[PDB]
Amino acid sequence: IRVFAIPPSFASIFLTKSTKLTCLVTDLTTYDSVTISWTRQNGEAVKTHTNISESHPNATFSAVGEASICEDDWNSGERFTCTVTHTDLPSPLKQTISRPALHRPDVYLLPPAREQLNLRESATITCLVTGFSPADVFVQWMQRGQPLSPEKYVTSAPMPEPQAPGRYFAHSILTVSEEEWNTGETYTCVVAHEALPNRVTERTVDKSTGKPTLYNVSLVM
Amino acid sequence: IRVFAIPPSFASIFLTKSTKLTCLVTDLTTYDSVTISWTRQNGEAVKTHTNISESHPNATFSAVGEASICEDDWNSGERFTCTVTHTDLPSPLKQTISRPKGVALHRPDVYLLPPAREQLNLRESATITCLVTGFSPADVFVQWMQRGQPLSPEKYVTSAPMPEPQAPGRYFAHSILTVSEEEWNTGETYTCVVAHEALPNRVTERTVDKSTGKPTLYNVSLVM
Amino acid sequence: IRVFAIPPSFASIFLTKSTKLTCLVTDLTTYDSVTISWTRQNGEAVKTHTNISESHPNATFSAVGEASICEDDWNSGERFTCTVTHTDLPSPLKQTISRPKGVALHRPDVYLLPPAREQLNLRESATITCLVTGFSPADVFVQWMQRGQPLSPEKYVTSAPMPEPQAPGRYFAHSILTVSEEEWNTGETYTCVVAHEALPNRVTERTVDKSTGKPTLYNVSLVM
Ligand SMILES: *[C@@H]1O[C@H](CO)[C@@H](O)[C@H](O)[C@H]1NC(C)=O
Ligand SMILES: *[C@@H]1O[C@H](CO)[C@@H](O)[C@H](O)[C@H]1NC(C)=O
Ligand SMILES: *[C@@H]1O[C@H](CO)[C@@H](O)[C@H](O)[C@H]1NC(C)=O
Ligand SMILES: *[C@@H]1O[C@H](CO)[C@@H](O)[C@H](O)[C@H]1NC(C)=O
Repeated sequence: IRVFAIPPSFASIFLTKSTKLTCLVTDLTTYDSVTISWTRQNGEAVKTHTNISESHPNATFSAVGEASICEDDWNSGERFTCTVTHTDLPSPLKQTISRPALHRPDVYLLPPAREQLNLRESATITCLVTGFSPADVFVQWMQRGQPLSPEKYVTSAPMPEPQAPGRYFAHSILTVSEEEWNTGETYTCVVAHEALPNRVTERTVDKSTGKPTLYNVSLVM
Repeated sequence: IRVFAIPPSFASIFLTKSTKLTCLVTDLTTYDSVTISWTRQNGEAVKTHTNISESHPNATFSAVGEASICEDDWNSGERFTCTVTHTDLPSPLKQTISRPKGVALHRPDVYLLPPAREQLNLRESATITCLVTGFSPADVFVQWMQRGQPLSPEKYVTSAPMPEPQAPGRYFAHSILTVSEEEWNTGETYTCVVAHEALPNRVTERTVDKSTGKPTLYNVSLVM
Repeated sequence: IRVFAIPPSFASIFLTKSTKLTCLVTDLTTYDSVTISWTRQNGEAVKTHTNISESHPNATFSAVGEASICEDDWNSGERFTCTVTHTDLPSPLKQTISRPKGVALHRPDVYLLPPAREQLNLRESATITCLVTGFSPADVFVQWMQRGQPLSPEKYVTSAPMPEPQAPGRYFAHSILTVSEEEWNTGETYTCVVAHEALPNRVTERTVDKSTGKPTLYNVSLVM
């Protein structure tokens, strides 16, 4: 009879610019005619839930409920609760959810290794973000102000640092070719975190990053 | 009554050079006299186990059976299954664990990325990551050794292996190492070793230094 | 009657990833239908001993045999005996051979030695020597690789370990690499590896290129 809900993380809010609600009910016998209605703490109705789900094949029933609530009370601490009406229990079970240090992340960009440029077949550029709380952040890539497709980069799950008790680190690699890296392709990444007052921190790099921008010495035969 | 299965990963059989297969059982009554016996495909004698775990505060009992086999036994293809016979199980549960064959092997690509100059400006911390990519299958072991002698295991965290966006059968891993700013431009090797079951020697190592990025041909200095 | 045995050397265990000991019996005559097999301390059965060798034409008898022995079992200290049952000697001859424990080990130190300038001017052949010293015991496996690919066994030969006169309990071994000078101008990997028991990962990769021991030359000291 355990009911688990997935609160909308900051990564899913900044991406589509439209936060929603969704609660799931498991460990229940499969049945029919189950209505899921969301109820706020005050006691007013919400948007009409549509797009019902089905039952899991493993002799279990799953129910879903959608809503459309703007950012007016989520940041304050409003307790969202969905109501599930099942025939097995006489009294519907209600489960409430809420919003659980704010360290500013520091984005560091690392140039590709010299051993990889000799292959002249691929290039890896990372977007390192360390010291951020909480986890589940969103980092994307933009090229000359135009974001790239999500299929070209994968964001790893944040993990706690070994020495830092309350700071997390994230990684975001980008698989590109070596030929393009020599003709620009800055590949500026932006991290979306709620701890930053501006919530945006982006840095740009190019081929001439290690140069102190004072001298340019090469070798000519 | 549930029973789990944790096959011996490649990273767990390298730091100790001794394989150990254990099966986990959960949702059991808090009672003593627990007998967990292992067997082979045909049925042979195994080694006894001890150090029985305690019970959970929510009235849940758990146990683990320790076993020991050879190194080539796991790669031979022989399946193993632990037998748990308690005093309240109508039917003894069983789960088969083996090594799933039929996976392509690729040599991992190790590139020890040096820390950026912007991080060193603060002069308060330094992060050294070791990029590991192009390895298959998963469960790769990454270790840090400072001048031969290794460091504490609680000084580096290895990210979970995930498939590459552009490669359907390749994985990438990360492992950062936080050090002091004054400990970067000193030396101490700082070699990243990666253990994977794809190389002929199964062990590779890549090391850099403060002069790795320099062309080591000319020393141009600016004096104000 | 003299019965010999070849213990599995460390250079062969790491190469084939399988310990295969061979029992050789000499000082005999020409017969047929021999019966020789190995046994453990407990007295169990072993693998087959097929693939016999032909008798030498000099009226000398020779016998070979392979067996599958786990690496952990050999390192534990189990003694193996080669049972010899022949018509010439009806008495069962016992030949116990194992690994003598109780010897201190030292971490080998690899020092790459680039070729001298007296050879590059000839433009005939390039020789790369990988001197390894400070290791014990003997039977160390040293090979060469070319970007994750081992070279041919007929190209590089590892010299037999010899005792160091200054070191009371250490040994040194050499491994030359005779290659063409045309392919040595650029250099791809030119890495040297050593397989020793005292090493943590048992493999130490040391690479060398054209510009390895050459320091900076154009030390510019401009000031404005
Ligand atoms: C130095 O200048 C040349 C031509 O002015 C240019 O091609 C080269 O890229 C410069 N060096 C660097 C490191 O950008
Ligand atoms: C010197 O300047 C010329 C043109 O201004 C440029 O092509 C050349 O690369 C420069 N020298 C170096 C070492 O970059
Ligand atoms: C290179 O130049 C820097 C300039 O300060 C100096 O400190 C360093 O010792 C020089 N290195 C060599 C090998 O000459
Ligand atoms: C290289 O030049 C720098 C410039 O100050 C000097 O300090 C250093 O001693 C020089 N090194 C050598 C080996 O000449």
